[PDB]
Amino acid sequence: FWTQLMLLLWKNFMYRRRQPVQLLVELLWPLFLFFILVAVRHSHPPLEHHECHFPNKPLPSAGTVPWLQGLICNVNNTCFPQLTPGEEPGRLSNFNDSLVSRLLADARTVLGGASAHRDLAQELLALRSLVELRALLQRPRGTSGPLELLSEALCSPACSELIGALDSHPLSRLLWRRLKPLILGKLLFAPDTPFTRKLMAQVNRTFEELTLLRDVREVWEMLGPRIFTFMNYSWQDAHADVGHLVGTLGRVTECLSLDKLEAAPSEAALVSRALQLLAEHRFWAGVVFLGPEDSSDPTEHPTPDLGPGHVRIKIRMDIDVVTRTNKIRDRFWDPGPAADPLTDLRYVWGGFVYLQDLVERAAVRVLSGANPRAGLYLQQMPYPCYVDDVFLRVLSRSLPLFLTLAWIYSVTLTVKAVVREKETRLRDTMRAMGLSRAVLWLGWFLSCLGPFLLSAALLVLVLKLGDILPYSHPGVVFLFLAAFAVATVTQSFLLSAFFSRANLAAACGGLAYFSLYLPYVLCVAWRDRLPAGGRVAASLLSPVAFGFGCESLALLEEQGEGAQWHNVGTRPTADVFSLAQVSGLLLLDAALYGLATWYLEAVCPGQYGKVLVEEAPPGLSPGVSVRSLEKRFPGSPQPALRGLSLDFYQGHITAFLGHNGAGKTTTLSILSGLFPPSGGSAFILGHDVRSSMAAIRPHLGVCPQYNVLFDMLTVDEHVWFYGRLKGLSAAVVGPEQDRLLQDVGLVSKQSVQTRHLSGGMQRKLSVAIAFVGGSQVVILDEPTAGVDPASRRGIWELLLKYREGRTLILSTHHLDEAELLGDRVAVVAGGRLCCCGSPLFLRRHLGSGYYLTLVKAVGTPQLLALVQHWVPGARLVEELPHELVLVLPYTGAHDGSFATLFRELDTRLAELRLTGYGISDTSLEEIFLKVVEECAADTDWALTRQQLQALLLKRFLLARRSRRGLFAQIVLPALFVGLALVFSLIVPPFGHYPALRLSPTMYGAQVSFFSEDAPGDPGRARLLEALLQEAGLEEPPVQHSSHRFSAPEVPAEVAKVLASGNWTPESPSPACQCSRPGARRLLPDCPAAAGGPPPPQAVTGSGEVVQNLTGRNLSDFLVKTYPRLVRQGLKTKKWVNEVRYGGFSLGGRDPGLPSGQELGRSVEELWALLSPLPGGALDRVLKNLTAWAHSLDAQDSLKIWFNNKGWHSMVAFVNRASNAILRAHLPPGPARHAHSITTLNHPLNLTKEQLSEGALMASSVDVLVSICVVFAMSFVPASFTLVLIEERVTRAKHLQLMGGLSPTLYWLGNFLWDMCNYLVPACIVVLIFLAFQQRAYVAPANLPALLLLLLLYGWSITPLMYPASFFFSVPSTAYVVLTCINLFIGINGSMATFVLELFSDQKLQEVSRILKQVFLIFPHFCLGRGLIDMVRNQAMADAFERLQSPLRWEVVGKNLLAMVIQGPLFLLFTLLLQHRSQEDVARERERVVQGATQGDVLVLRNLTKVYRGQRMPAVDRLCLGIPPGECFGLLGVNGAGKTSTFRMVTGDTLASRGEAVLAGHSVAREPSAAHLSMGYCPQSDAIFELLTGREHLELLARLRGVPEAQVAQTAGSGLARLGLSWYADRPAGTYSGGNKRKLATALALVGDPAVVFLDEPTTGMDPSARRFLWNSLLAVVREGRSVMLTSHSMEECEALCSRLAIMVNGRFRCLGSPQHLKGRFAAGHTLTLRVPAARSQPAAAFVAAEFPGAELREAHGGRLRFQLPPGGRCALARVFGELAVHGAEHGVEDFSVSQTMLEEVFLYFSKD
Ligand SMILES: *[C@@H]1O[C@H](CO)[C@@H](O[C@@H]2O[C@H](CO)[C@@H](O[C@@H]3O[C@H](CO)[C@@H](O)[C@H](O[C@@H]4O[C@H](CO)[C@@H](O)[C@H](O)[C@@H]4O)[C@@H]3O)[C@H](O)[C@H]2NC(C)=O)[C@H](O)[C@H]1NC(C)=O
Ligand SMILES: *[C@@H]1O[C@H](CO)[C@@H](O[C@@H]2O[C@H](CO)[C@@H](O[C@@H]3O[C@H](CO)[C@@H](O)[C@H](O)[C@@H]3O)[C@H](O)[C@H]2NC(C)=O)[C@H](O)[C@H]1NC(C)=O
Ligand SMILES: *[C@@H]1O[C@H](CO)[C@@H](O[C@@H]2O[C@H](CO)[C@@H](O[C@@H]3O[C@H](CO)[C@@H](O)[C@H](O)[C@@H]3O)[C@H](O)[C@H]2NC(C)=O)[C@H](O)[C@H]1NC(C)=O
Ligand SMILES: Nc1ncnc2c1ncn2[C@@H]1O[C@H](COP(=O)(O)OP(=O)(O)OP(O)(O)=S)[C@@H](O)[C@H]1O
Ligand SMILES: Nc1ncnc2c1ncn2[C@@H]1O[C@H](COP(=O)(O)OP(=O)(O)OP(O)(O)=S)[C@@H](O)[C@H]1O
Ligand SMILES: *[C@@H]1O[C@H](CO)[C@@H](O)[C@H](O)[C@H]1NC(C)=O
Ligand SMILES: *[C@@H]1O[C@H](CO)[C@@H](O)[C@H](O)[C@H]1NC(C)=O
Ligand SMILES: *[C@@H]1O[C@H](CO)[C@@H](O)[C@H](O)[C@H]1NC(C)=O
Repeated sequence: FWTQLMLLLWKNFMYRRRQPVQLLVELLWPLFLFFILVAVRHSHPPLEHHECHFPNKPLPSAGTVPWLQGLICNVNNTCFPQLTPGEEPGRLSNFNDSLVSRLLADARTVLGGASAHRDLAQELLALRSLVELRALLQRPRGTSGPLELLSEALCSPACSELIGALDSHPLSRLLWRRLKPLILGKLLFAPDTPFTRKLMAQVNRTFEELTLLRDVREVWEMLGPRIFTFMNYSWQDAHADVGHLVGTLGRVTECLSLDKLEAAPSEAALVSRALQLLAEHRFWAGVVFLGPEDSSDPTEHPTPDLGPGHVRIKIRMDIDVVTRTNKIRDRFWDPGPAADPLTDLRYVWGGFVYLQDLVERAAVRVLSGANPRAGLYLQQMPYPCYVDDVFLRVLSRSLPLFLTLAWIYSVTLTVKAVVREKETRLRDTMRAMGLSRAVLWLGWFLSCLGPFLLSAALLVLVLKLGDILPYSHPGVVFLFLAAFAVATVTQSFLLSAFFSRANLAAACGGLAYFSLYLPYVLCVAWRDRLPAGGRVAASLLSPVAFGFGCESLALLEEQGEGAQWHNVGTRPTADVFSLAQVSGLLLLDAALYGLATWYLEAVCPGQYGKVLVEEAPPGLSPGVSVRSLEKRFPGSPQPALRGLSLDFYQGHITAFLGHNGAGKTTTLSILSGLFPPSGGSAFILGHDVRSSMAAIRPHLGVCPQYNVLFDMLTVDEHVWFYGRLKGLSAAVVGPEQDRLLQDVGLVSKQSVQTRHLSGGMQRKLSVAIAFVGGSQVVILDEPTAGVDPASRRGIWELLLKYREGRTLILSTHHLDEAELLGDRVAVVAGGRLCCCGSPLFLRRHLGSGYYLTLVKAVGTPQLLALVQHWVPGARLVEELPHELVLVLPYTGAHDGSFATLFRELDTRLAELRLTGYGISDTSLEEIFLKVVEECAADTDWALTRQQLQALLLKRFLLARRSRRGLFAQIVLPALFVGLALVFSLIVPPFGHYPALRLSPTMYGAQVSFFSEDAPGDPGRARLLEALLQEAGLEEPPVQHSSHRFSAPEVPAEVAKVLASGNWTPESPSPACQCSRPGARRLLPDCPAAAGGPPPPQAVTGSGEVVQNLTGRNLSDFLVKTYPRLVRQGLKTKKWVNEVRYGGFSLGGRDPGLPSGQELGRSVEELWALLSPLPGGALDRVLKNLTAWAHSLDAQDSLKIWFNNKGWHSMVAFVNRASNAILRAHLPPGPARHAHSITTLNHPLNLTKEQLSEGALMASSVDVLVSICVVFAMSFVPASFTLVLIEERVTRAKHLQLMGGLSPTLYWLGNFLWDMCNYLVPACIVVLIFLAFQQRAYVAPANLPALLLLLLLYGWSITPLMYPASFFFSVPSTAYVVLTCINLFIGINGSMATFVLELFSDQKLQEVSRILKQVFLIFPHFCLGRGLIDMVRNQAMADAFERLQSPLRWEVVGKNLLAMVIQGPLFLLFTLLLQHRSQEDVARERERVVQGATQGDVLVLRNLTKVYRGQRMPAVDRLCLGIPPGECFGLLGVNGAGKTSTFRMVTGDTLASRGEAVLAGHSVAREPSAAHLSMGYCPQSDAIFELLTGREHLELLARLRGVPEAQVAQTAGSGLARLGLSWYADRPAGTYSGGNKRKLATALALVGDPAVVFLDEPTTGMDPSARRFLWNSLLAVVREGRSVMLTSHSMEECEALCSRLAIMVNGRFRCLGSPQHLKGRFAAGHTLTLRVPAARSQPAAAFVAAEFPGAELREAHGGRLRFQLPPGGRCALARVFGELAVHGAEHGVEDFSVSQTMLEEVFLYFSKD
């Protein structure tokens, strides 16, 4: 058991040792992909980012100075790792050290002190703020722009000049980019009803209040000169500085739109005016005050409540500035704060929130009827520290793909090797020698699995070294890769168990290896949709399981601890498989694959997809015995093998004799261990083979018919393997090897150590191998099945050298080989034992005896009396004239009695007029036919015009016969797209911008804040209560108090930690969380169970959670608690639903001075004094100053926290806050439900310049239809090339070439035909498009472009694939391959270009236009993308002007021109490819050389052919002279060179040396003239299957030139000459064997060629048809036309052909007429002697002495034949008595004489 496994492993390794290239490829190819992956990883390393806090952004409702401070200071949005002052619950303003704030505070306290007084100089002098202001005023420029000075202070042609000055600094250029649209904008409102007029007046009041500096200016200019004239460092500097500041402020006010507010009557006019302003770049925003009572709201409810009181608003702006409003959350989650002002924070610089706040404030002021106050601020939540790395998701989604791409190659090699050893049956013989399937399959396991576990280790090493998977231990990953390798090996064997062909299985198994990877890709995208349980079901496929384990590997890799011994059995997340449980599924799937193979091998088993007896030897010992053995196949009800009672004896070479199909191979195989005997017994050597099992194998050796040799194994290795397996010991295998080696004499050939280098001789080695075990019994099967006659001598000699002591049973089909070797013969026919006996005993048991024929140049009774005188018995069977056959009596035949007859005949020969007597022995050929037949009975330009017409006719008749094939290949693709048009009538979603109802409820269930700070005010209570009302909570405020505690319990384990620390809520309460430790990386931050430890009170309303976080550290709480909400949804990482989005905090501390009443009192006192103006401008200014002083208090404020990862979070909560304020200021009752505000978002239409880019988004569904059109139209040309491939595979194409047809005209006819075929689908497609009214297609300008595209695409694509006919030798496979190639090129190119154009965010990828201009050199890409450009061009024109043409040569014109250029060159290429190629014997040999005979039709002259690599000519130095009026004959054994001679003479194959002339026409000089008068009929039956034979005949006649009227009669005569009457109307495909041959012969005969060539005309043909062939050829030769014919039927040549030539090794031997040959050498008699002594000297000595001629013919130990001088003058009677005496003189049992037999001519054939 172990030795068999060792031998199998040694063989499997010996295969691989020989090839040093496939091993290198399989070792290096998998590593290249991972080196590429290592390079990619080295390209993009991860980046680490720390914590950062964001500053505060104030809204205009809070104020104007802080709002400007936020506009300029907070542009950069720089992170601050430390806490910012704005986040503290008390502080609401960040800038405390700002110069402006210091100036304001100092001024307020100075006026307060002055009002208290009425010392002032002392208070004012000690002020740093005044000194700083003076220094800032005294600045000699030094700044790029005034914005720099403004920043330093805080933290019209003149206007254009100021902008140009600002252009100097790019950083300030961004500031002006943010400022210019709002400064110079044109606000608009489509409704102009008086209510909207009131609203816009309220809004305009803000800008009117902003326009109050000019009044202070003019009071300055009218009070300046008064003081200047009154009084005339302090004075001179002060006056100049005040004047300069006033002038600068006035210059700033010069660039003011002032009345930016404008109105429009309608929405359409609104859009038009906005577009015009955008063209002028003067547009900022547009507003629409749509009324709910109008109810004209697209895709939204008309109104929530009936009647007025509800305000619905739409703010439309430029698309480039407002965020796209199609989707809510990003499609790929990112590990970042999502806070970059340029890319994601668009509303801050866009201005949407500013205008929303202004409009909401105006609306609440109008509706409520009161004056609310609420300073709104915007604050960004802080974010933990993280690491940005895109590479880990790349591994999560891409690692399985690279592994499968690396391991496809080994699966291909394994499947090809298994199917190779399966197809050639080299494995099937190993079962007979004893080896069982288990050993072979275990050898396959342990041998194929080798390279997999040598590549897995290298991959693991590369993974660890290349930093792709660091911080992990290689053992755990190896224990997974090895499981995958086992699973894929079993899968490869399962695939190998499907097919029975080598190349097909090798190419197809690699397809099913990849096709099972698709479900993983299809299910990873639908991660949430699939249930948990179905994942295990989908994990049955091995790559799916590998991917599902690889996601867990990557997920554990993120957390800093890769696959390691600590966490092998731990699930990283609730619904991801642990790395351990994946291996179990992989091994279970491998076992399932093994069981599937085990079952599948059982579906088709077994199939390799008269009582006259003599039993009496001198020693009776039945070493082998078969008794009543019978076997029945289920397919045939009659048994395959019937009763076989034949016995065997040791030492006798018993031979089976029977025709093919008699059950000989089955009977031989039953005795061996390959099939079960159905019944009876098969006792061998005394113990049955089934029972004896391996005990009988060492004494039995079997060699079957098919050759059993392993190609790569050397000469000696075969004997080594085949001796070791039988159980032979190690020391003597050397000797048995040497014995068989010299017995065949291959010692020197053992040095080269090759097995596939030597050919033909291998059968000798295969026969010898059967004797390696010294077996007592040997069962050979056809030892001479397919070897040449030159080598059968060695097989005969060895099989007779091993004849003594070893029973040998062989099976031969030839009748000759049943007498030379067989000691007994058993006749089998139809699976039954017809006859048995011995060769000598069989011959004697006939009714007739010994034949003596008497020819005539007197009277039978005189001869009868003379014969009766010498021998009494005389049977007279034949008495016809000219021959007198006498039957000598075998019963009582005597050597002397027959002798005396010839003695008297010679003396009386003259007067008897016999002139020769013929003695004939009873031949064994006819008795075999006699008994079997008896046994069977017992059981029972003018030429061109006719030339083009025929080619079209042949193709036309092809379509008529096959209409189902034409319909599917042509009509079905056209109807494929047609049904799609109706099914694709759904609305196309492409990216259009709908209107989104911006509200907080759209996001969904969430957690919200209602923290309160400084609640000591009755007014704040109303707002706090109102905030809860909108959230859906219980209306009464005391409900929370009624609920009392509404919080979860504190965890017990955290209580000890809290007690350990101080846990003051304000100061840092909890402990720090985990972070990046330097050597490790973490994506999130993992805290303890104590982050803001006590669960804050939570109340649930209507799908919402509200949390009371008052007096608690908010920043630390948010930072600590953030990752816990996210980690629930990090499993899929596609659409992450955060839980907290936004929250409110009611600030109560005011930044400015709380007491502004004293400032107002001081202002009023100043107004009363100082002579107030009667006009009242100064009084107006001071009244507004007092109003500002009252507004300085800012009694209540509010702050809003928002999460930036939610795009529309800001606006929704601003809307919620404004609605809450409106509810709060409205008194309680039903009025609260009546009043509400709704806000929306809808971007404007695309501008023309923006249309030029957005048209790309407009393509939409067009891509889907274009792909279907390309797919449908990519079918037909493969069907076009199908028929051409079929014609080229058969020789019928060469028949057409040999005819009058020229290949170029044939190609042209094919081109016209298949264009005529292709034209119909184009029209069908056009009418289908026109029927359903596609706007892009039905346009009068577009239609000609589409028609030209379709017609030209058909016209040029066809010549691409005609050259592919030569490459592919099979029709069906080429069809699929070329269709897939067309689909590949077209779809891939079109999709790649279309995607590249869409996503041209970076202009570097836009340069692909030159790549497309390269792609115009390819013809199939032109059709695909060309249709895409057609639809868009009309789409733009439908909106560019209504709200140029495809015929012009830029959209599809380039494609058309280039592809028409491509058209003819491929036809030229294939046409060039078609023409790419550029003593009797001695007397006749000299005659041709000396002179040429004009009568000779065919004259060969020194013809020679040399195949490459053979080094010996197939035909060498061949020359012949053939007279015209006779019929020739050529003879030779298979392999002599007949077919090569016919091909060079005919012209199919090039001639290496020499030329032939036909009818005075040289082949090289003018082949076409020679082609006219020749008719060729090879062995191959070159006909068109689909057409009927008659159509073939009319077609060839039309090529021949028969007049059209007589064509039918010519066809009738041509068919009637060779039957075919019943098969005339039947297609050539459905013909029997002989019918095709006779049809081909008739086709060669039709047209009456001058010379007709026939290669093997008769091969298994009925005698009647061959007789018709005789008659036809006799008539032809009567007419005077030469017929060259070659066949192996020797009786045919003698009867008809005038001359016969026999050829060996390409050289003639006789070259004479049959009658000359029959007399020159084939005359005389040959004595046949049987000698058991095996001594040549005793037999040769007496024959040579008695007869002068001592030539030896057919010398063998079994039987010896002799040659003696022919035509002996002495009587033949001399030998008979001489034989009688010399049988005693020298050892000879019996003899026979061969004198002028019918077989004498046959014996002549064999020897020469
Ligand atoms: C609400 O919770 C907040 C959580 O951040 C907390 O913020 C802390 O604010 C204080 C300053 O008021 C800072 O405390 C730091 O504590 C660490 C302890 O590890 C000290 O090392 C650190 O000293 C410096 O820290 C720098 C950056 O960490 C470092 O580069 C220097 O070399 C030096 O070591 C500070 O003293 C810190 O900003 C915040 N961290 C904490 C948790 O202390 C708030 O105090 C809390 N609410 C309030 C307003 O009290
Ligand atoms: C949100 O949480 C705050 C936590 O301060 C709640 O305010 C507190 O509510 C309780 C009644 O449930 C009151 O406590 C009172 O404290 C004073 C001493 O300051 C004591 O003399 C009283 O007998 C009473 O215990 C008070 O309203 C307030 N306590 C404070 C200032 O801490 C608030 O009620 C929660 N939200 C809602 C709407 O329930
Ligand atoms: C800006 O783009 C909008 C996109 O909706 C254009 O509105 C659409 O314009 C078409 C005319 O081109 C109109 O279609 C009408 O639709 C109603 C049903 O809503 C139908 O009953 C009418 O018979 C007509 O087909 C309509 O104004 C509107 N169509 C819609 C809402 O689907 C708008 O014209 C563009 N404006 C400019 C000047 O760019
Ligand atoms: N695969 C098969 N193997 C053996 N016998 C078969 C097979 N298929 C059919 N038969 C039966 O075998 C009989 C026909 O003769 P076979 O036994 O096939 O001849 P054979 O032994 O192949 O002939 P030769 O001349 O020895 S190669 C009929 O009973 C068939 O139904
Ligand atoms: N596949 C092959 N086709 C043609 N010739 C071959 C082939 N293989 C070897 N030969 C050479 O051709 C000669 C043997 O075949 P030929 O005698 O030319 O033809 P043939 O065997 O009589 O042809 P048939 O009757 O069609 S099998 C020797 O020179 C061979 O070496
Ligand atoms: C500075 O201190 C606190 C910080 O918020 C602030 O309330 C106060 O008004 C500031 N002082 C001034 C007026 O600059
Ligand atoms: C809006 O304000 C401007 C001043 O900026 C004023 O000229 C104009 O008349 C106002 N329009 C309305 C509708 O009040
Ligand atoms: C502010 O000025 C406006 C004029 O623009 C005046 O109508 C209004 O009464 C003033 N408001 C107060 C209260 O100062």
